[PDB]
Amino acid sequence: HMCDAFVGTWKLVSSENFDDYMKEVGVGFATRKVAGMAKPNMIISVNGDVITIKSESTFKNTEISFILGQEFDEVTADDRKVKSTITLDGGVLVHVQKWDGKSTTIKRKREDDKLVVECVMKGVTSTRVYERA
Ligand SMILES: Cc1ccc(O[C@@H](CCCCOc2ccc(Cl)cc2)C(=O)O)cc1
Repeated sequence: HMCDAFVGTWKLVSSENFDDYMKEVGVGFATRKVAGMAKPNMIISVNGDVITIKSESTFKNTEISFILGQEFDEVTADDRKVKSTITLDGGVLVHVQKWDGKSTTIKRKREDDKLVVECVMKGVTSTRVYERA
């Protein structure tokens, strides 16, 4: 029942500062423009210990499955090859991606009827808000 309140189908309804986050990450111009336009559907499900998070959009359909605390290899939507570890900290899913001596952290939290996604790369934060689909 560890992630019950995350499970479901969610749709992006707002984004703030995502271009700057993507610049900080190293995303190039064309990908920033097209990916920044995307309005993804996030689908979260749990089966036993395995959590699956799908992101479906006009830009790319991606999917990760993982066990909390157990590192995995992830190809991101911008084609970074990263090592990822996702944990639960105080009811917040904390997703750290490592690559090329760099790190970014993505936090996902339930707040009221929303799922809030906070993306941090050094001093830059982007906040993306999802609501139930
Ligand atoms: C097509 C797409 C565009 C933006 C996305 O935002 C991520 C927020 C979490 C960031 C994950 O890693 C990145 C970093 C940069 C880009 Cl351009 C896409 C994903 C989200 O909303 O789940 C997802 C998908």
